Amino acid sequence: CLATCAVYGDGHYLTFDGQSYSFNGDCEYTLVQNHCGGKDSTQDSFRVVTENVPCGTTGTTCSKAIKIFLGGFELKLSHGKVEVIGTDESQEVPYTIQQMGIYLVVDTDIGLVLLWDKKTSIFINLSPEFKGRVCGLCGNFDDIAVNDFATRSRSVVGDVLEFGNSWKLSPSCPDALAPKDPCTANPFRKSWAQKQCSILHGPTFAACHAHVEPARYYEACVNDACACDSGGDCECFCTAVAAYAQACHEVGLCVSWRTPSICPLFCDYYNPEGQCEWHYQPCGVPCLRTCRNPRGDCLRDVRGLEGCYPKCPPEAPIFDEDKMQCVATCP
Amino acid sequence: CLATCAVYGDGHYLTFDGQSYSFNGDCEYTLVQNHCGGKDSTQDSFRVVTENVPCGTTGTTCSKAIKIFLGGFELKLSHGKVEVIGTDESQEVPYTIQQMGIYLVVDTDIGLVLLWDKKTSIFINLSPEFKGRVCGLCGNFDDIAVNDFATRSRSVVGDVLEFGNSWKLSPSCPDALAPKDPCTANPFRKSWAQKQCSILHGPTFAACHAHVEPARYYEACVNDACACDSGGDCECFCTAVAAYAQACHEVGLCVSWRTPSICPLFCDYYNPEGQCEWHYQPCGVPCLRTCRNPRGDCLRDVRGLEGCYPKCPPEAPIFDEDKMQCVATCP
Ligand SMILES: [Ca+2]
Ligand SMILES: [Ca+2]
Repeated sequence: CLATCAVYGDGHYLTFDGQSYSFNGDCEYTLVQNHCGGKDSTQDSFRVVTENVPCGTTGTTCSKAIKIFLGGFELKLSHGKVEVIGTDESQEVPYTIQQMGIYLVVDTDIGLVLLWDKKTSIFINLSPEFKGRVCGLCGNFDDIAVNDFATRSRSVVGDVLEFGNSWKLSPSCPDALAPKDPCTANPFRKSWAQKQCSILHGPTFAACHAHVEPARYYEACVNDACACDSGGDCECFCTAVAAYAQACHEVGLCVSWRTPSICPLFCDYYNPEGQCEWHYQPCGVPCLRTCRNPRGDCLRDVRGLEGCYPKCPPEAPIFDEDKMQCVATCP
Repeated sequence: CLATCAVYGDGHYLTFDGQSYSFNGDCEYTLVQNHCGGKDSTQDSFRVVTENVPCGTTGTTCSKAIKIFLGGFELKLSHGKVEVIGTDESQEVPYTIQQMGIYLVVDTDIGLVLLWDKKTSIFINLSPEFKGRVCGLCGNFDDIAVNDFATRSRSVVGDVLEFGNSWKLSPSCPDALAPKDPCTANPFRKSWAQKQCSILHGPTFAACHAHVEPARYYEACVNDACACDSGGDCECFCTAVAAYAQACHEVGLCVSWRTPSICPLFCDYYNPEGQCEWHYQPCGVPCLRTCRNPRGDCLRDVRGLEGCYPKCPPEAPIFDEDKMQCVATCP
């Protein structure tokens, strides 16, 4: 299969091999890099970087915008939209923008796909052909967890703070420091945080409990809820729960955890007047007939997307994907 | 028409005549009382009381449960459910429980109807025949705003704190004090609070701006968002916005303010598998054919309810109102 590097919440990271760590810093860092040391192995260089800003009062940092550089093309992901800056007249545009469920998906011919929740999280999937050829925060794709702490010089350092700060992009940006305990800083929020995050240990995720241990995700939920004290704590809780749900869906199990009282969705909003063709799919539709993807072609490469999806009627089965309405014929 | 006494948020009150004031207290208080001084004017006594608990750290108090006493019948409204305690074998049950939209509606033959949002708010509508015969926090229904501060002894006192504390139900409960400024107490939340509550001054409520001045509601939204720092600030903001929306709907204007990113609803959750018969009605359906209310009878006495409503198909047009599904025939 394809390994996944996941970044979400307040500095929560998961390497391709499987190593997990927490690191926060008000700077710009590189997640995945190509051709480390300038070794152009007959492949175009691709680089993914992230920008972190201090959110909250404890000192935690959360991702704000993501910049993608590949083949001379620069893309900006901020405020829930895509902005193109670096344009190359020659060659051909290698990225395709597609909105599926609640995630923004970008596909590249080189084999790199990214999933964006448009608020804080980001998921990276890499083709197996790039094994042992990438460097960055996600670590080398050598399937070895212990040696994922290379500090930009092919040297493993046990200090997670030093490893994280070695990949900073701005030389003038300040060095990171050891974070404090958000729950200790804000004791009065601990009860509400525990009550909200107890759903992870509830019967809803009983099936996924055996496959994936939720202790780390539960701790992340508690810490984020404790720290998300600057407004919109519901967003922090929903992002943590959605990250755990996506992790569960990656294995293959499907869980329908969303309720009208817990992180609700408004699929009916997109429904046109007098018609109802939108529903919430927890597993997600495998393949949908669109103008860009006809009925014959499905392209079910990525699985694990959730959100509102249009259920076109037997008449006009193909979805426009541009006007947000079922169309009889795609031009 | 019928005057409305509205209680919502952190001690926000609106008298029947129109007087507005703010008062918070960790005690039990009587909203509307009947037969003041024991004057049984050939009418059964009805009494509505509320219980307030300290929510947050600033010191603000919000309603938790509501108890209704009338004709020897006692009802409890807590945890989003109705519990019956006082049961009278003789006579007949005078209250009917009906769930419409997002509000819980109780109807009485005497002419008293209450709307409950199940979280913090409560709306009281009184028949004009009870003019000048009721006492309590809502004040006498004499259509005079200046003399609404009777301190349980037919004496008007300019001290709002004294007027509020004169109606306490527990003699041993402590006296209330002057509240502080939540935004001053929590300065870092002011920017987010203002950004969220700025929707009131936006173009969405332009039509209602002329009829109703939103300055008081804007201040209430800002104060509640500043004080709602113990978790679930989104609930506080949504309750304030919904209170303003109900106030707008009382005049007659209809506003569709809910968006998937601002206080969303999950009407699709109640939809059975393979069927879609639920939609969000901002104005609210005037009358719906139910088992208790057939097609011939509409009973459009109360207007201004919003939430998810079932749109039954031409087949099985009457709604069950008990099994949450359209039924062909009501037994
Ligand atoms: Ca490694
Ligand atoms: Ca009066």
